[PDB]
Amino acid sequence: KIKSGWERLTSESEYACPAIDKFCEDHCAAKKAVGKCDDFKCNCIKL
Repeated sequence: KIKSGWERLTSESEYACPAIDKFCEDHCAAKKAVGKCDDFKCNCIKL
């Protein structure tokens, strides 16, 4: 636990630049990761 009462992040990166293409997130599904953006390319959440 964190020492503050609440722990809430409130970061727009939760919904800004979504996993819009199935040709990107089907690779993430095979590892049960989530699709992600950077300045030009599709990545998955780290394991």
